[PDB]
Amino acid sequence: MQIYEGKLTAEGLRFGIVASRFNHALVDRLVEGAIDCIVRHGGREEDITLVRVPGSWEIPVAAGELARKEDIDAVIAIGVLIRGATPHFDYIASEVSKGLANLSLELRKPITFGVITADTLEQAIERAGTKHGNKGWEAALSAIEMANLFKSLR
Amino acid sequence: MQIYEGKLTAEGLRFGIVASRFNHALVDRLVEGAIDCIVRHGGREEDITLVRVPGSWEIPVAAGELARKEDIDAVIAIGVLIRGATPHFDYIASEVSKGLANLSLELRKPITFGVITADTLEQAIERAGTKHGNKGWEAALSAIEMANLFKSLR
Amino acid sequence: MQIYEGKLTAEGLRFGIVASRFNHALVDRLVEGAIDCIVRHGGREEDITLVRVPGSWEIPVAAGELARKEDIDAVIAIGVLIRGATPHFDYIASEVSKGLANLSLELRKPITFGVITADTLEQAIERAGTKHGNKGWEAALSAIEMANLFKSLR
Amino acid sequence: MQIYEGKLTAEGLRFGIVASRFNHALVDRLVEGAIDCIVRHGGREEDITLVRVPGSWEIPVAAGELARKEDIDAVIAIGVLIRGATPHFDYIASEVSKGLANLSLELRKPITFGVITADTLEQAIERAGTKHGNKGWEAALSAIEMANLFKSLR
Amino acid sequence: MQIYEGKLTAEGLRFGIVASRFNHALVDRLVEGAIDCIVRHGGREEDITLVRVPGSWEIPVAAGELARKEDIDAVIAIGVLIRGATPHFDYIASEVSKGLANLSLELRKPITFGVITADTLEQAIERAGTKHGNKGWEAALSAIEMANLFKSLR
Amino acid sequence: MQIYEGKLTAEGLRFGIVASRFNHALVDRLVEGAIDCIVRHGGREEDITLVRVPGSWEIPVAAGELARKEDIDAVIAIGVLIRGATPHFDYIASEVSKGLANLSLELRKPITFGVITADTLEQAIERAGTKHGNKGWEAALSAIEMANLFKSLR
Amino acid sequence: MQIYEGKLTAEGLRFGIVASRFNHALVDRLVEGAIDCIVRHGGREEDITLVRVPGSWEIPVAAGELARKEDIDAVIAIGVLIRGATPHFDYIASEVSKGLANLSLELRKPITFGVITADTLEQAIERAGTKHGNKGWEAALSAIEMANLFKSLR
Ligand SMILES: O=Nc1c(NC[C@H](O)[C@H](O)[C@H](O)CO)[nH]c(=O)[nH]c1=O
Ligand SMILES: O=Nc1c(NC[C@H](O)[C@H](O)[C@H](O)CO)[nH]c(=O)[nH]c1=O
Ligand SMILES: O=Nc1c(NC[C@H](O)[C@H](O)[C@H](O)CO)[nH]c(=O)[nH]c1=O
Ligand SMILES: O=Nc1c(NC[C@H](O)[C@H](O)[C@H](O)CO)[nH]c(=O)[nH]c1=O
Ligand SMILES: O=Nc1c(NC[C@H](O)[C@H](O)[C@H](O)CO)[nH]c(=O)[nH]c1=O
Ligand SMILES: O=Nc1c(NC[C@H](O)[C@H](O)[C@H](O)CO)[nH]c(=O)[nH]c1=O
Ligand SMILES: O=Nc1c(NC[C@H](O)[C@H](O)[C@H](O)CO)[nH]c(=O)[nH]c1=O
Repeated sequence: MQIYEGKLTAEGLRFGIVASRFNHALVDRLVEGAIDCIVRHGGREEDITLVRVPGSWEIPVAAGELARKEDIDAVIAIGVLIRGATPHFDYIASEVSKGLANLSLELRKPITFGVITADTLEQAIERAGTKHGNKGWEAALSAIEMANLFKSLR
Repeated sequence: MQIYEGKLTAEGLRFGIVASRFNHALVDRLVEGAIDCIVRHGGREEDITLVRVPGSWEIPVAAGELARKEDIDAVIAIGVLIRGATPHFDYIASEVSKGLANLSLELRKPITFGVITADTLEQAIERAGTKHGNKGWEAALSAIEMANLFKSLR
Repeated sequence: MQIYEGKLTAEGLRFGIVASRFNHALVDRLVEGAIDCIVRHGGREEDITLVRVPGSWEIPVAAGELARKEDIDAVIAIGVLIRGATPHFDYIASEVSKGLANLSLELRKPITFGVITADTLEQAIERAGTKHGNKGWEAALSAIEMANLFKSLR
Repeated sequence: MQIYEGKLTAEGLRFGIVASRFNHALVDRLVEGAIDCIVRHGGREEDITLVRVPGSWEIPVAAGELARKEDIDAVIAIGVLIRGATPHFDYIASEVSKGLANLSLELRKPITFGVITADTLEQAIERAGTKHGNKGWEAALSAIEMANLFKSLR
Repeated sequence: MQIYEGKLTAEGLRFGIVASRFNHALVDRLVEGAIDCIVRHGGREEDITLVRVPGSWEIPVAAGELARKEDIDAVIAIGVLIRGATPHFDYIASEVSKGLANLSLELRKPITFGVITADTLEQAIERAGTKHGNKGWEAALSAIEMANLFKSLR
Repeated sequence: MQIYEGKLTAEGLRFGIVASRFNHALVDRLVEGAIDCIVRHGGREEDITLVRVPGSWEIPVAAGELARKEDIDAVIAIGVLIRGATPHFDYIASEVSKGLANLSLELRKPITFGVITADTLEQAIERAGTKHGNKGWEAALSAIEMANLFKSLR
Repeated sequence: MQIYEGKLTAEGLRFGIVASRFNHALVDRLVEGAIDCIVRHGGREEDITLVRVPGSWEIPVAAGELARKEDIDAVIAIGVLIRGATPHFDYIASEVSKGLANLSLELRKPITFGVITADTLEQAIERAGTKHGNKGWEAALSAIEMANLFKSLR
């Protein structure tokens, strides 16, 4: 059987992170986790490109520009959506996730999903560096693995 | 009437399996089922290519690379999604299923769906080699049928 | 370790199917599934012998005649029992299952069990080609596996 | 595909009927139905052998003697069990059905089941020539079919 | 039509009775009824062989020895089972009835069933010489009929 | 007093294991336990013969072939039955246990019972390597003891 | 990978058992199990040293003396604590378990835990040779494994 997989050492890997500013008190924890994951897995901080955008709605268009760079191996999408009173949350969550997934396939490059889509503020806190981990750290780890995988797969 | 169908003998067929690591204790049973189905239907294990990715989110982009290979007749997607407290599950389940379906049409190649999308852990267990079967085995059997069908249809 | 197993290709295998007429609108779907399973697994339809009997009660005695044939590799028992108002169902279900199992051991030949024993009509429909599969297809697949296994085991 | 089945014309067929006397007011209707079914399907009444026994318990041992006769093509078992206050009914119903089924397999000869096993008197009446038919007639029709089937199968 | 039946005169008939000692205050009434039935139907008491055993569990093995005697025309099994707190009753009732039925078929000799299987003590009393008759008397009458029947049938 | 018993050291003992594939995610743990029990009790893995069958229904006929081998000292039956919506479970559980027990007596060779018969999935998990142990390990230990016992007893 | 494990044959192994007298009617069953486990796994009974003490409280200080013996390979602690009306149970259960564990580490020698700590008498009975096994047998089996493991590990 042929088996392809990615290791978790990030030596030489270059990452794009797109992080939204809405709910920054939480997003900022996700960005810390992502960078920490990259660096302590051996990636250089100098090899990270961070792009900030207003909200989750704007993440895809910026990710699309990063993912098109030949010297970016994977993109990590980071944001925090918390449900308000209207279905505003639903349309933005739907389109951010669809855009990111579509770009990854179109550009044949890993784009990982560190966007929280929480019904409540408490759930968002849980996932931004507390009891349910740090989704930035998780999405970065996935990007490490995928970039390594893609060295042989792509 | 012209009738086209695929038999279930897998002699000479070559398969790509993309399997996620999230919920591996269940995904690993799905992979065992898929391989077993292929091998005991006459497919050679050497003609199987297994690609591992972090989570169901990452299955599509890897499947896209496999399905593009001229020496892969069909791709089998294997993963396990279990609903958490937030709609995180919904956005990932939606995008994994849409990506896989879109890729299949774009590449004109069968990509089968052995991704469990369960509301509960119990339901996932049921479908990963217990009372409700093994979705890996099922998706592999579908891929056998489709690859054979495609020998005359494509 | 010595390991014996049966593959699922049916080339050269010869099957007996005994199917009851009671509840034929469901039994007939089970017979379709059994024949389809055999044929698309590489067995020839000519190599199938189908014996029809009135009810599940009469399946064992017919199966006994088929299983004694040297050119029958396995027998597939197909019928549909649905509970009525009295324990009639219990005595027939008990005896059909015991007879088939006893014959298999006495004749040292696989006899598989595609007899539905349902409490309700809905449950029978579920198992005769709808949401819970086709018990004829399942019993045929088992018979394929057992006949192959028996080529080395018997 | 080889197909074996029994037609429903009874010309030249010879039947054994074993009928118990317990609950005779209902068993007697079952015997009328069985004979009528045979005769109007073309069987001669002279070719019917009727054996009377006390209760359903005694049906098997008498059926064993009839089924051993070379000039009997099939045996029809007729009796009526209605649940009393104790499990007496369960042990008799279990043993009558098991004995009959066992004899059929041991002697390789059809023995059909026109024994009512009712929880209530009403249910027994329903099945002895009223709204739910006549189980004697039914069991006779099955024996006609099986004897014909056995002309080629046995 | 050929018709076989047994009359109820017991002249010249020889019977075996196997009676258990558990619940003897009731079993003893069953033995009185059995002997009375035989004698007043014309059988000689000298032609009766009574075998006593500890409990219903031991009835079959003793009945097996009696029924094998060429000078015994039928065996009458007599015992009293009353449900206790555990399923002990179920396993013994099941096996006594199965053994007796099996022996009758194996030895091609009538063995009648005068074993009470009662849920309550009251039910046992009812059936041991009170309002619901005497099961010993009943089983003896059946044995008379069967022995006579067997003079022509066996 | 003469006392016969089996020790638990398995040096030189040869075992047959028959394992069903239905509910393999659990059966596979039972097989691990059985093999582990044999090997760490001093049995050689080379002296184990493993036979795979589709379902619990098919275990008896395969076990019958293994148990007939003069170089097999005991057979371990391993399977997992979990109750569905219908009495299907009952008829299979009944016949698997009956067949195995009957074969053991007919062949005068130990056949041990490592078949789980659970009302719920949770109960099956409990007994397949979690809180209520591993029934494969247990049945193997029993087979070790019985094979040793049989060295003097048989 | 280097892998260390203990087999379950006890040839040549020498055990210390410390058993308390409080609740002896249960403890005595635990001691029976422990000795039986050892002996039937190949250990000699002569190689067992049994030390009796008044209550679970006193088990540690005795185990400390046994575990210091160079010719003792492992110590098995056996006792039965059942909750009374006061927290007396808690303080003794806490100190017995702590002492044993501490001794094991200090002396670098396996000391296994066959002390029942039951809320009820029923629970104690269950674990002292009835439905939930025999904790003496379990703790002995552990000690056999650990002593063997320690032959390479220590
Ligand atoms: O509204 N709540 C959220 C949000 N709204 C802003 C939106 O993404 C966009 O910036 C504006 O619609 C303008 O285009 N953006 C988030 O990241 N999280 C939220 O929870
Ligand atoms: O969250 N639950 C699940 C999960 N999340 C991980 C996700 O697929 C992706 O790896 C990350 O978002 C990073 O891109 N992936 C699954 O396969 N199943 C789940 O049940
Ligand atoms: O009654 N219901 C059922 C039925 N009774 C007919 C029976 O098997 C037999 O043919 C007669 O007793 C005559 O011997 N047979 C079935 O297969 N399914 C049923 O649900
Ligand atoms: O009891 N109820 C029934 C009955 N008991 C008699 C029994 O079959 C046997 O004749 C005696 O036990 C003596 O051997 N026999 C029936 O056919 N139907 C019944 O409903
Ligand atoms: O237990 N209750 C009953 C009983 N138990 C004894 C049993 O038959 C046997 O003798 C012993 O198990 C020893 O083999 N025997 C009966 O006839 N009736 C009962 O109601
Ligand atoms: O249905 N549930 C179960 C199952 N049915 C399959 C059956 O044993 C047999 O393979 C078929 O009837 C074909 O003969 N087999 C099991 O081992 N466990 C189950 O829980
Ligand atoms: O009290 N109940 C228990 C008990 N008390 C005695 C105690 O261990 C000690 O011997 C005295 O305190 C004197 O030192 N010892 C037990 O083993 N089990 C009990 O359930």
